[PDB]
Amino acid sequence: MKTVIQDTADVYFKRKSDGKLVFTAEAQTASFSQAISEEKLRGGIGNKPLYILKSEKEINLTVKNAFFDLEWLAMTQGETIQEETKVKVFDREHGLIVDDTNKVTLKGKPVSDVTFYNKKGLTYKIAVSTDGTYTIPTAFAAAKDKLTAVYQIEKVGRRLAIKASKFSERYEVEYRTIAYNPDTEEVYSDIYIQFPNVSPSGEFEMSLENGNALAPEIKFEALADTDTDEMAVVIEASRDEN
Amino acid sequence: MKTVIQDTADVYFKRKSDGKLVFTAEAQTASFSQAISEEKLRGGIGNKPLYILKSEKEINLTVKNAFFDLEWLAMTQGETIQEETKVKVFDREHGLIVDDTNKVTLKGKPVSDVTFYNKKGLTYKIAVSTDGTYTIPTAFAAAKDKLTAVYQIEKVGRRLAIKASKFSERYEVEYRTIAYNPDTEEVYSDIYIQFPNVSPSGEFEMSLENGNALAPEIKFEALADTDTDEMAVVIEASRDEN
Amino acid sequence: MKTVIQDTADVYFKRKSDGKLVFTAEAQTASFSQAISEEKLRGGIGNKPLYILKSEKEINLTVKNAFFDLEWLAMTQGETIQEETKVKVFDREHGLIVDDTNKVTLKGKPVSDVTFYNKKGLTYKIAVSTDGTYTIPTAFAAAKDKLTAVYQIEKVGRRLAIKASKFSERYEVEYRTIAYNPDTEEVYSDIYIQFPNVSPSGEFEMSLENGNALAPEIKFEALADTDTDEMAVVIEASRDEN
Amino acid sequence: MKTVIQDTADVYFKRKSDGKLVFTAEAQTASFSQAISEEKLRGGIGNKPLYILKSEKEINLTVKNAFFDLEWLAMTQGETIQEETKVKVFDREHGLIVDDTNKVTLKGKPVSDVTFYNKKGLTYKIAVSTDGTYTIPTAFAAAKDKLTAVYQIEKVGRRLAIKASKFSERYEVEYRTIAYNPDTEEVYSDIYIQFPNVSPSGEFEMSLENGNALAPEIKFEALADTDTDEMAVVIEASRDEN
Amino acid sequence: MKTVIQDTADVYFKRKSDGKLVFTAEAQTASFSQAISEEKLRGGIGNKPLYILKSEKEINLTVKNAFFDLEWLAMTQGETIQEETKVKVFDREHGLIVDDTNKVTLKGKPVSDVTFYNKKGLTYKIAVSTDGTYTIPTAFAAAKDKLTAVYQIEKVGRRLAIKASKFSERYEVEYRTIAYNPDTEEVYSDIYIQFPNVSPSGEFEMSLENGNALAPEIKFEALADTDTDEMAVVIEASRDEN
Amino acid sequence: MKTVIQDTADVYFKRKSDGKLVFTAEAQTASFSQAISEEKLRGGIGNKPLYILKSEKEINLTVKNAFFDLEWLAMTQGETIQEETKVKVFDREHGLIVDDTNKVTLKGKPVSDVTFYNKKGLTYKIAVSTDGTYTIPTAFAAAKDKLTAVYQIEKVGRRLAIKASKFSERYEVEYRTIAYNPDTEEVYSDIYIQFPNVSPSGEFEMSLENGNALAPEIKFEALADTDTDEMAVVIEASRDEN
Amino acid sequence: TIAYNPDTEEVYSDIYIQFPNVSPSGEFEMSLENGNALAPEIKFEALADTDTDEMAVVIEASRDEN
Amino acid sequence: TIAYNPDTEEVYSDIYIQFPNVSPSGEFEMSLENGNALAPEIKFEALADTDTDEMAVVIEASRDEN
Repeated sequence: MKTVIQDTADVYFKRKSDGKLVFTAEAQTASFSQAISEEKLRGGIGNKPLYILKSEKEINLTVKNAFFDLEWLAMTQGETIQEETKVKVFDREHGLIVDDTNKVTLKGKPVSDVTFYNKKGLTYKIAVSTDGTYTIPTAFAAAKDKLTAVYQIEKVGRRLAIKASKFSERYEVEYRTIAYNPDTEEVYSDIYIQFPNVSPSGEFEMSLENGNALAPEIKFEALADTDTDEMAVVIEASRDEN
Repeated sequence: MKTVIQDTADVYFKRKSDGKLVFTAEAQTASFSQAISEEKLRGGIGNKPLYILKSEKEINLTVKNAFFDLEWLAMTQGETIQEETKVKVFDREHGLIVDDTNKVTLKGKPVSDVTFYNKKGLTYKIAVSTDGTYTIPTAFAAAKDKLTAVYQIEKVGRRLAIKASKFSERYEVEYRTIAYNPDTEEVYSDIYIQFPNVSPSGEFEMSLENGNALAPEIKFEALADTDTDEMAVVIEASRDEN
Repeated sequence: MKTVIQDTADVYFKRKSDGKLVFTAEAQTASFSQAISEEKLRGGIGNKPLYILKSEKEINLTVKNAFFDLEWLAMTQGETIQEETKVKVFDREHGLIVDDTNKVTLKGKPVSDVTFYNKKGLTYKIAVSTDGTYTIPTAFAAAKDKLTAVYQIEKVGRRLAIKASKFSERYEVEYRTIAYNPDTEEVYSDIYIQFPNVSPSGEFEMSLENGNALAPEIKFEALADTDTDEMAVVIEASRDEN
Repeated sequence: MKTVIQDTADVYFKRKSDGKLVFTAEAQTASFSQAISEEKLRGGIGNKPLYILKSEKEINLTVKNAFFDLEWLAMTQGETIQEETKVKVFDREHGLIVDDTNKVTLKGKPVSDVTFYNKKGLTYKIAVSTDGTYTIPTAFAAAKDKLTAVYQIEKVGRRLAIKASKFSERYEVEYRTIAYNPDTEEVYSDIYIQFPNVSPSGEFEMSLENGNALAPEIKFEALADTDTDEMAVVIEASRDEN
Repeated sequence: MKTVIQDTADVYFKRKSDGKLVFTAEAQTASFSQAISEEKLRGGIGNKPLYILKSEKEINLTVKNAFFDLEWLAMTQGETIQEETKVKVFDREHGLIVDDTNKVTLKGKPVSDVTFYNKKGLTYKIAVSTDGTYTIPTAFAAAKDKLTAVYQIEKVGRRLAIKASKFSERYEVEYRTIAYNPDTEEVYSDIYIQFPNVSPSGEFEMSLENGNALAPEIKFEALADTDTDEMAVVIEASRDEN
Repeated sequence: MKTVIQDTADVYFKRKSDGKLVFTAEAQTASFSQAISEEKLRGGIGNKPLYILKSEKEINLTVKNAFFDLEWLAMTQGETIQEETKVKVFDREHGLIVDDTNKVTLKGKPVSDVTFYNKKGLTYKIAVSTDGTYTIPTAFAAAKDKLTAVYQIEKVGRRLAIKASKFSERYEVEYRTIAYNPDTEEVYSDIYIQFPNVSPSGEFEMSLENGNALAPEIKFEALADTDTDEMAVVIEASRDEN
Repeated sequence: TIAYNPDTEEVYSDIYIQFPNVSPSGEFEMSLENGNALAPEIKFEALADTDTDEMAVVIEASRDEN
Repeated sequence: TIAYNPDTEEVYSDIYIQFPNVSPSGEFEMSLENGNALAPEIKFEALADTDTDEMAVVIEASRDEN
């Protein structure tokens, strides 16, 4: 039946090896496209077409979300997220006042050499202090000087590694959307588009800009199923025949 | 007569071997274009053009609709829609509360393993249970813990399959529109454009965006009729001579 | 004299073989352009230009109209328009009610097997009956079910055929515009641009969009005259010298 | 001195063969540009540039006017305007009423066959009657039937012919513009950019569109002078020293 | 130190051969850019990047001013401005009334043939009259016929010549701008960017359009110093340490 | 966990050889991107995709700041800032009034020849006066007429040099951003994208335009780590598990 | 084949080239490549006719003389 | 021909190459094609001078020493 589609899709990804299931229900774009190669075989007196050679049917997918998820990076890289891993990150503490006896005391737990910045913009790299007390030179600051310290600390959290020779697995994807009724103006059916053998594409981009909410985007390439030789299945199951 | 056209076309497609007929009366664009290859033959002292070699008269068609219809994808793929087919789709259930004995009861009909999601985005893939009771570990959730279950269910509906080796048949297309009278401002005639041997083009794209009504689009390539060697026929039958 | 041009041109095409004359006076654009090939000879100590080789003067024309005219398509195709030809077109009938005895009666005169559409987009192809009464199965509709019928009818009108091996003949084009007098703001003269040997170009496009008035457009290529070796003649005739 | 230029240039062209002089003072754009070819000679260890090779100094000009002149087309084509020449142009008469005896009387002086157009856009090509009375068939029109006649007439005016193998000769061009004084806001000098030896360029385009005032444009290519080997002489002559 | 730059730069050019110094303090854009060529050397199993080859470090400069200087054109051409040179330019005067005895008296100092223009755009090229009285033919004008005369006069001014085989020598360039303080909102420092060996680029363009103030633009290519192998030097000098 | 990112990233760079640490906390853009090379291996009857070859995983970075830092230019060039260096720059003095005895006295400390500019843009280069008194010729200026002097002075400050055969060395970059909770609208975690082994790209551009604040931009290319073969490490440590 | 008329762009005549005694040449090649449409090719060697001693006859027959 | 100066970018010298006893070679070709400007070409064979036994002399004359 001729129906109206005015919404986006809810997307489900599944991994073929172990069945790891991811889903997104706050998408902003879900699209797929098909392209083939055509050529004309000609001859005779007139240069008139005699045959058409068609081959290389190819299908691509693109999904663009509204929130951020590390699992999307996982699918793109074909890696795994290690939970509760210890990591070493940078930290900044600014506003330390040099005392009368040119001693500065840190309020954090450094792991590497501390670097101090004076108001003019010069650097001084000292090693870690046991009591966290540093004898700053008089040529750097004298008294009532606000200085800044940049040191590495230790943190625990999730971790994902992007290796130089690790690629992606094969997945099974499905979009779901709804189709309305032009006459009655009420939901008529549910439309499911299923791809049974896809490969995540290795090209992605992440761009952080001030005042802009990040919308990550992922791409896939659809391949023919190993036995049924399908590439995609479109289903328009209705809401009264279930 | 010099007339004014200010509307789009109603489109009719007919399959050759079978005779299956599809019509669209809510179109948004119907266009056709012609291209031709030209070359000049030069010579003599002045190096002046002497002859023009012309060949390769090619015609293309494009139709863009306002509603969605699966038969358009059927024409593009050269396949058939199988009514009332059983299919496996995904479903989501929100708000399951883990009870005192750490047990969650499902109100659906899963077919595969049920995957559970806690509020911190962690997964637990339990196999299907008979009664529909699942013992969620204490390390996963506690009393009054909303969870999520993603399971596969069964539905029935129309199914269309896209394969890697099946292509399109040959069709017969016709546009119909109306032409007005500049002097009297009333409908003067009906204009019919008939293509008797076309081939659907395998290139298409379907993009679902939030808040945007989908307008599907299809393309064809026109070929010369095998008997009459016609590529298209334009008719401007009047509304007084019928 | 230095004059002002602020208008389009009335165009007068005319075939050479027979003298068939077509004229348009509601044009929207009339343009012509000239191109030429240049090259430089170099040599000596310094690599200085020593000669400019000029050749291949070419002229093209473009006309864009405000009304639709089948004779323009005839001119592009170099083909004639047959008058009062019998043609077989499509027609649609909506709202046929299935009676108590599942009989549907058509009000038209089908010339091929009718196709019926129910409210759920299902088709039923039945050969044309004598009285125009058809027995719709109860599995299709029972009673008070609006149905749609698509059948072919016969009409009388003009007909133009586009063939795969038919090309255009030669014409003689001429524009005409008026030039104003900057000092006195009155029509000073008439400007005629005459091309005596042109060839219509087969590239054309017809796009029908809802809410948009069609503006057809045609192109020509100008060639040198056989004897006088002219390509175009510009004439400015004053309105006092006649 | 540092001055402000905020105007266009009055342009003067002069033919070298005979001294024929054309000027335009209602110009709209006057520009000239210089291009040159450079390359680097490298070598040794490190692949560092050891030399720069420069050659091919070229200069181009462009002038765009506000009025229309046949003289500019004459410069581009290197032809001559043969004033007061007899020409054969088209004309059209609307409203000829066919009288009772089916006769139409023309009020013009045809030279070729008259073509009649009826209300439905059908043609009738009659030869030239002496008295100017034509017998229109009953199958074409009846009493009180406004018809239209298209015929060729004779006029006199200036004729410019564009040829397939005729090119342009050399010229001498000069711009003129004024410069202001940023301190006193008064004219300080006059800039006279002079090109001793240029060549008109064959590229040309005329486009007539409804409601648009035509602005013709011409392009030149500057060449080195025969003896002094100059290509342009920028002069800034003050108006308090002449 | 982290500062804010929100202005252009005063620009200074100095010639190497003789030390001629030019400066611009009303600039509108001063920019420089660096480009380099990079390649990857790969090999082994896995095709991994094993080395990076980088070379051809190149630097370019661009300056755009707000006033007009002939010295900029001299700099680009590598030539010299010759002060107080006699030149022959065009002049024109409107409204010469032809008297009763068809004599027109010029009020200028012609050097070449005087060309007369009537109100109908026709020319008459008369030689130079000793007294300055010209006998205009009665077939050209009559009593009270305002005419136009175009003739060449003599003036004195600065002359710059552009030749086909002369290029630019080497220069030394410097930009100067100021850098503010984010905290105190006061000027903090002066930024000097010095290029010690540049070559002016021969590409330039000068376009004069009505109502548009001309902004000339010049480009340079920076080259390594012959002994220090420096391409540019950036100096950030404070206003308290001088 | 599905989170919202709406901010930029604080960026930290560290030099590998000596540990010199730079940071920016007023950034405007921090992005990284991944690219990969894919190819399809086909064969057999049907020309079907039989294998996919993937290699050349490449990662790039781009940072765009809001303030100016000479250290960024040093990082791109792989050079060092030699603070407190003596430099020779240009200076300008306006309003020098020529006295009765055509003597002009400077108020600065010239190092090289002083160049004088009169009101008509004429130059006069004189050597350095011991006392600072110059005898301006009466042919240049007479009295109560203001002149301009351009001379070189000496200053002290930082100095970064750019050479033709010095490139950048390897660094270690890290971003930091915060993520929000869609339900509670509170900060949930911190994201630390870490690149262990990058290479600065020697392609920058500085453009100073009037009334436009400058935002410098730097680029990097990430390389695989020598032992772990990682290219980047996305970390999403939380703010309640820490 | 057909020959066109440069002045009027209409088929002027038909051109027939007849060889009355040829011998097929045994050299031939058949190459099957994926994605490539095969175009077979054959060669002949022309010999003089036994009696008339002709080797080939070129005929141009106009479309108005039949 | 002329020879430049890598340092000063100005013309430095004139290079003269002198052959005192040559024989023009009889091989030549002249081809006229539409749209192609003809560039004729000639060849010689250099022979030893009858008394000095020189086949060629290369002279590099400066523009300041003449």
